[PDB]
Amino acid sequence: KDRKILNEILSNTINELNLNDKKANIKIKIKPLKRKIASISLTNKTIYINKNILPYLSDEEIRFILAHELLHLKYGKYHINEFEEELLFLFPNKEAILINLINKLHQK
Amino acid sequence: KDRKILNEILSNTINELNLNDKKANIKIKIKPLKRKIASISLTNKTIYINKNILPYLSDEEIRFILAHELLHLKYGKYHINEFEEELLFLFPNKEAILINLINKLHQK
Amino acid sequence: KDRKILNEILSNTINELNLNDKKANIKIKIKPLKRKIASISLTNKTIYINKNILPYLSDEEIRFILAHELLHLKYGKYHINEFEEELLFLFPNKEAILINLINKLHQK
Amino acid sequence: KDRKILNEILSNTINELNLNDKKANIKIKIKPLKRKIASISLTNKTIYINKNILPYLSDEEIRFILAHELLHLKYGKYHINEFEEELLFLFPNKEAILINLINKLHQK
Ligand code: NA
Ligand code: NA
Ligand code: NA
Ligand code: NA
Ligand SMILES: [Zn+2]
Ligand SMILES: [Zn+2]
Ligand SMILES: [Zn+2]
Ligand SMILES: [Zn+2]
Repeated sequence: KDRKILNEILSNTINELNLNDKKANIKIKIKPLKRKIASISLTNKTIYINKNILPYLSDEEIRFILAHELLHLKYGKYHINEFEEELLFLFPNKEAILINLINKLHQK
Repeated sequence: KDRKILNEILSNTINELNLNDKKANIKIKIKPLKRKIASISLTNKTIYINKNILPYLSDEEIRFILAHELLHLKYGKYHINEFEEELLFLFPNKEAILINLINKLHQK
Repeated sequence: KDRKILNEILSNTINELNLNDKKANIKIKIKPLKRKIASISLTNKTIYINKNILPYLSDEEIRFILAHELLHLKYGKYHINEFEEELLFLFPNKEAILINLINKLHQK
Repeated sequence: KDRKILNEILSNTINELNLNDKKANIKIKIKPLKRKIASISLTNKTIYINKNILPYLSDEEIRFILAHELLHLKYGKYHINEFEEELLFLFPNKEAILINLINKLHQK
């Protein structure tokens, strides 16, 4: 079957969120995943949808899954591993936001 | 202090996601919250930001928090409680999406 | 088929965690669930496992699912709804723990 | 101050869950953490509690945090990275359990 409908979801969701030139050039690819629905690969600059889940997802479900992944991509940052001497990309979460807040209160 | 900057985040994030007329008319209000950063009240048609957290959040943090809440609002649905004889609004999550999939496989 | 093996998991997991007399008297019941694997009903004092998921779960999976639910039951508390004039049971989470911390810093 | 009360929580929580000889020999250490409350290090065989959070946590909070981490440790497994030619430890979650279920339905 065709994945023409999938590249259209990706593109109009990329535009909606207003992704910067670097994060905006991301392709979509159907591949079997061991333990997730979707997965972002920053080295490949692609998002993978689980080959086995996609045939059962509704249009609304796919649109939500993708917009949710890409939102976390949009507000993610790069950090230095130091020990591994490697660049590491970290996605945001409420625990990270709240721990940092309290941490900053304790520097005072 | 002024919350003029907060209503501007809300409005341009509402437009970005393309919220329908009903979900789009949502106001923002600073109020103390017992156990959350933000909280949507569908009867009041307002989103509350924790009075105590907001002074420490960055512009990027607020933009992400709000866009995350509103995304879950956008793809949420109403369901009948039956027992309580009341309307109930349910937000999406990966467990709900995957349980329904398997459930649908078992009707066959 | 028999659910004799299921009541044995429940009982030895209840004992392991050391649940108090009130929370300890909880029965287990196989029932179809709309959007979850397991679900605790405090009025019925029972835990429901999704009829459609259970045939595919391993022994280790069931043991983990149950121990995870019962742990959140063990450290949960009752709170007054005030508006609804009803008792409400709230399960713990990292957001609830961290929001309360910061809230307590702002009373000073 | 003393961390004698912390090693007592760890030990009786290790015994309660019935951790196997390998996972059971785990020490506890107070250290500042960038974005988490607690963190398990399998190479160091230690659990770290955030230096800045711990002074504000209640006895019940600490007991729950630790029992929650150690439960996910207990039902975690090792997997081969293949590409990195390294051993990787993976903690359980409902998405991993449900994705695997559907994946197994598609091998048929
Ligand atoms: Na655009
Ligand atoms: Na618009
Ligand atoms: Na006992
Ligand atoms: Na023991
Ligand atoms: Zn999220
Ligand atoms: Zn979410
Ligand atoms: Zn949990
Ligand atoms: Zn968990």
